Amino acid sequence: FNNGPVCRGSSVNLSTSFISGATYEWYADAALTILVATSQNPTINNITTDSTFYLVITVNGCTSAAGATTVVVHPTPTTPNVPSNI
Amino acid sequence: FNNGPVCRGSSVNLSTSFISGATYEWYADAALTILVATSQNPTINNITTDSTFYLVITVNGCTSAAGATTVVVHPTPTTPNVPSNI
Repeated sequence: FNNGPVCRGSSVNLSTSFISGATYEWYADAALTILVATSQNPTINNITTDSTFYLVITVNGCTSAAGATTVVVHPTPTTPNVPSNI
Repeated sequence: FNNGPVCRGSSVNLSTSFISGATYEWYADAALTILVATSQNPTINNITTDSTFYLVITVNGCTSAAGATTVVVHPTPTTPNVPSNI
């Protein structure tokens, strides 16, 4: 689970349930090659574009299929309307 | 894992996963000669240049190969543009 829409440049508090006997590993890559965190509820910083995360749980030596979420970054609001030169 | 880019002169909150039965040792030297901390999540102060840290875990008397991270210090921002003498 993500922390809702993320304003561009901000942070994500990712979260999972607690599994006894588990080691948690988080990956940026779907191929599980790029590791971003090793904790139950990591914080990922500077998210500017939509990006996904993969979660692998190792329990008593065996590994689960990666779970996953999607972090959606709100749109950049409209440039405001200001009068012509004075 | 480091705490992101570190503004020159500031601090780093280093972190690792938790290992039952482990003693944690952190080293500044790659040769594991200079010891900076003995804790799971130490704070290292006054980092001014890019510098690396090595992590050794001792479990039930046996020692792991050191893991490692890199602390990258942001650039010093540009000196601002101010008008000529008035």
